[PDB]
Amino acid sequence: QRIYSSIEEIIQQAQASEIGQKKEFYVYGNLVSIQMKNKLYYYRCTCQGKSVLKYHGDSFFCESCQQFINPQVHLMLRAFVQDSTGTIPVMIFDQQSSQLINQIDPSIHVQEAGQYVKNCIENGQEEIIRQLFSKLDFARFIFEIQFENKEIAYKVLKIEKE
Ligand SMILES: [Zn+2]
Repeated sequence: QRIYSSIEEIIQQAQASEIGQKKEFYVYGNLVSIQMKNKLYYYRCTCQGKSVLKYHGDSFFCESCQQFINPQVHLMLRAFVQDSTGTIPVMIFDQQSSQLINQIDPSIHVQEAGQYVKNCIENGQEEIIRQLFSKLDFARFIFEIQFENKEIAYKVLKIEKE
């Protein structure tokens, strides 16, 4: 059976941990404030590399597989997760970001969520995306969350709306 943990507890286990350490928890609560200040989307390679340089003339070079490639556009979101007991900043990556977008606008397939966001933002439709992110404000989910010493960074591994 699944055992949930309060944000309060997670934070204190985090404070009391060594550098390389990582732990996963199941959390219940809501999403607050998807952040629109930073770059929402990034170019990624099929080699699981985020390290992708954009060259002139529609070229992209992957630092990992060390070659020019044709990248995908992936969502990387930063938000706050909040239960009755606490609040934390988390990073949500493409599988889960895309899943959220798709869940508010099911016309947008997970596969294309990043591109959708990029095309809107870069062509004067940022508002349309702000709107989108707002409808998630205070929506409740069950998350699987992971922390790690580096600061303590928290990442969403999994999301389910219930
Ligand atoms: Zn690569």
